[PDB]
Amino acid sequence: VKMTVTVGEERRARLRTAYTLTHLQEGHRTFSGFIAAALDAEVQRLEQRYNEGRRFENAE
Amino acid sequence: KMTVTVGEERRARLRTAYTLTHLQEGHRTFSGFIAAALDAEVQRLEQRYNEGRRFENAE
Repeated sequence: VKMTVTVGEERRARLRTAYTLTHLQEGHRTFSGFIAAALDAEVQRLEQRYNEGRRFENAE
Repeated sequence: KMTVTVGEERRARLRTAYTLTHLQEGHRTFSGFIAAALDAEVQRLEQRYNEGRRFENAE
């Protein structure tokens, strides 16, 4: 069971820096929440572009 | 650290979205897709809060 995604050391550092400098303005209370919101926004964008705004079904 | 935590369900949604859209989105690997999504967010934040410049830690 995988609960993480690989980003790389440098990218994680860039994300931490971006978070520190912008999280109050963006309304994110934790780094975990910042990451979750960014990734969920991408999935939603792809649903809109390619799946008529509907959720994609996971493969059974 | 080289990873970020997303949780089991979110990882599954990311894998599904990647599988179904990667070719037209221009990503050859899942990690490339993840990197691009997160880099696009950092870039969006740079534009909004730092006039498009790279972020720097306070020293």
